[PDB]
Amino acid sequence: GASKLRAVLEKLKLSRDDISTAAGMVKGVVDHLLLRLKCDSAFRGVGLLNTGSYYEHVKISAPNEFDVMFKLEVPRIQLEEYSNTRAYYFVKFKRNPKENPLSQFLEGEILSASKMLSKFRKIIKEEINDIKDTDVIMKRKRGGSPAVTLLISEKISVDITLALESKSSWPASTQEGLRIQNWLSAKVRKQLRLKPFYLVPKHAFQEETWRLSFSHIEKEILNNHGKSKTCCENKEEKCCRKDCLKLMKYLLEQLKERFKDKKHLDKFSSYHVKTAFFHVCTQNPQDSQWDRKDLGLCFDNCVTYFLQCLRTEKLENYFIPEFNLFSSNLIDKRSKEFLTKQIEYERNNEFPVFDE
Ligand SMILES: O=C(O)Cc1csc(Nc2ccc(F)cc2)n1
Ligand SMILES: O=C(O)Cc1csc(Nc2ccc(F)cc2)n1
Ligand SMILES: [Zn+2]
Repeated sequence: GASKLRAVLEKLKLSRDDISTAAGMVKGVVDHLLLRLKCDSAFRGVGLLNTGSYYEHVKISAPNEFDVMFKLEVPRIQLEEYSNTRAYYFVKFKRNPKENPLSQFLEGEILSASKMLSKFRKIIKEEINDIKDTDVIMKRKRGGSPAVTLLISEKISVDITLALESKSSWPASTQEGLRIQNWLSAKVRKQLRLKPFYLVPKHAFQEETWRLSFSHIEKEILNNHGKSKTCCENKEEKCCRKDCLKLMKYLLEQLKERFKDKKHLDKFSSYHVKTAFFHVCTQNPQDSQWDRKDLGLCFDNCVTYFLQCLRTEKLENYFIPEFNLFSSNLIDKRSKEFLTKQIEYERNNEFPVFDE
């Protein structure tokens, strides 16, 4: 029963001190990079974005892998959507009132992600080989985001993403997103959409496009997650929302590990499970629908909705509802069918993947 789930959560806590030590290694190298980056013309306004739920600027994505986002204030943003994709954009600047720090990165009117990315890499790689006395090595993956993957003395991998910050109103494609009004309130949705949004270098084939990112809002709604403002602040108001997301992420990690002989699940990520989880929070807005005592039922709610998304081949980005993370363009039909069969078996047999 749910004792099996509570036992899984207890076992995960046993790794708590290890990944808090590794993150202490990440925080030291990232801070070292930020000081170098700020000395550069284009990057003087570079900073650490708040994306982690346990360490302020260091996000845990999976065992021993960390995500970090470097934000750069960029005024006078002008967005042009790339070919109805809803999430990808060309970046232009509001017509010249003197020249911007990023002038070096233009191609005609468009801000070149590859130009900007190349200088980001160079400055960081300088601080990998200028201080070759430290155990860090740098891999470069395909997509522009993550831009740089540092390996710290091996076993500790950290992805570093550059993110443009825009303080402008969110783009039209987000107008019907962030459907939190019945859960976190209209007042909160208004406040959240007054915050900046972010753009990361990413291509859709390849162009000089940027993709929207809302990692800071995601962190804020996960940490301040109750209909009650005092959810999880006292013994009378303990919900299981965070634990359900933890278990869903762990479920997917464990299945991918077991299906490593063929790797049919490599296109699925913790972002898919987190997005599905936010939809289930919208579906079940009351804290009484997440009572600690109901961990088993609540996890079943989360899994059942994830299964529905797989079977219908539809998982809307929580901020951009017309952006389908499960479209056949992104994940082929056979992979979604394959994951459906495995999750369906696990749900129908009380999750034996969690057995000891
Ligand atoms: O048996 C209980 O304690 C109550 C209950 C109701 S539904 C449910 N689901 C459930 C899901 C996964 C699991 F590994 C174990 C249980 N648990
Ligand atoms: O969101 C992340 O940082 C990681 C991740 C994994 S899959 C994915 N797709 C995605 C697509 C459009 C979008 F606007 C936001 C996200 N993003
Ligand atoms: Zn809570």
